[PDB]
Amino acid sequence: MAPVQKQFREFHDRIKLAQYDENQTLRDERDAVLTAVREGLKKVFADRGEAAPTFTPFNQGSYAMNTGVKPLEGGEYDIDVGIILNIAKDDHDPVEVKKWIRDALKDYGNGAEIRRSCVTVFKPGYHVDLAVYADPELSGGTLCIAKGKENSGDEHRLWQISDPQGFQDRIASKLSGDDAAQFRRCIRYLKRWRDFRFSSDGNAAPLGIGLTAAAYWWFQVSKRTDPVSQNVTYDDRDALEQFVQTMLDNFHDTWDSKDQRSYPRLTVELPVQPYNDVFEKMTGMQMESFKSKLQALLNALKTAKSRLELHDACKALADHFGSEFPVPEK
Ligand SMILES: Nc1ccn([C@@H]2O[C@H](COP(=O)(O)OP(=O)(O)OP(=O)(O)O)[C@@H](O)[C@H]2O)c(=O)n1
Ligand SMILES: [Mn+2]
Ligand SMILES: [Mn+2]
Repeated sequence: MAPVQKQFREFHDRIKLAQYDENQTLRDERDAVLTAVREGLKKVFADRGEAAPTFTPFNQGSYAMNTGVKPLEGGEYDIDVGIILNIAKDDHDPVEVKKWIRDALKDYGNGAEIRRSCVTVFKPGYHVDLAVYADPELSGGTLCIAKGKENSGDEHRLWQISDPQGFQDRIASKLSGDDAAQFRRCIRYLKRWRDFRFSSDGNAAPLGIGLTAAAYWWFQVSKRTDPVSQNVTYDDRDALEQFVQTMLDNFHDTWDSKDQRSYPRLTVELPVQPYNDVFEKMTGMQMESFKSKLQALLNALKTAKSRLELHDACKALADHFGSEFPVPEK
């Protein structure tokens, strides 16, 4: 066994959250919101003189991709779902259409908010992010998401080409079997690191989709095949070291004319439509802090290879992964 592998696998077992297909609670919470939308849409379309448009829901996000983590105490579950409205995008304003969904959910939980890229509804200990799409078959064969806020300019409210099922396929398909299992474990490790070390400043935290897209570009398996048994062992500490170092290598000093200084920026393009940099909203100063903390994590991963005393190696890692990283007693 690779150094600290037992402790990484135990850490994974503590942080992992069962995916939608294995998680009745999440399916029930998802479905309760989809039912509230269907009921709520009846009221909204009561004064329009026609039936509410129908929609086709689909699972999105980490709970669809088997990369979900449990929140830390006081954190929330992030239930991501897509709804494809039986509407032509050319007939409707994208913020108009998100208002249907917001109004439908007005009285559900702690209420609902139009965000740039979804309508979010709040419950105790979880939120549900509904991504709202027009029907491809009515919208020129394209799947487009409703972008813009109520307080957005005409240029910022748009139906944007989006490929959530292609992204989910690219994550599922990069690797297979226990190689793909290591890939998903390493995405989860970085999400717990994110939640433990980016808790001061929420909006500074690297988005889950960005960490996932970074792993899609740059993750490499680390494993060994025993020359006698051909038994395979994985080295999650090494896989994370190489991945973290590769991320650090892709930061680029980027001049900002407004501030008259450079900030180190990591660009991570989605590998499907709309091919945007998913880290674009992070400020330069937040990027600088992200790089510094990633470098500190790299240095701890290297320390965990050298310590020899298992307690010391694991303590170095728990300083970046938090209190659920197992630290054996010396
Ligand atoms: N090609 C695209 C474009 C956008 N998204 C959006 O990305 C959302 C998920 O983003 P986020 O919640 O940050 O990522 P997760 O992988 O769910 O990470 P976490 O576990 O941290 O929530 C999805 O619901 C979807 O709307 C996507 O999945 N695929
Ligand atoms: Mn999510
Ligand atoms: Mn979300």
